[PDB]
Amino acid sequence: SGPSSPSIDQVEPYSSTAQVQFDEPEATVPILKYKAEWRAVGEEVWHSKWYDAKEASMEGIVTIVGLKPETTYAVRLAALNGKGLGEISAASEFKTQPVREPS
Repeated sequence: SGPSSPSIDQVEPYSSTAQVQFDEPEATVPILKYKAEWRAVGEEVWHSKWYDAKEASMEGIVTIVGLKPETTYAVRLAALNGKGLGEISAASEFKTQPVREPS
């Protein structure tokens, strides 16, 4: 039905973006895409975005954009292969930074 769920291992949050690093088992039927979902504290609906697997594979990374500064988000990830979208990962969380002081 799909590949195993990624494991989120490190999130580097900025003010309106977050870099989400994960691990996923090596293809043995390659992973085609990843789908990230995130949701702010106080929200019910998850936002989502798709990411090409080849591009994400160099650093096992997806970048979430359009976030609010000083805001806590839950984030989770799923992988898609030829068989379909796999199980969503356990949620991780991060808090975006305030807008940085101009240099």
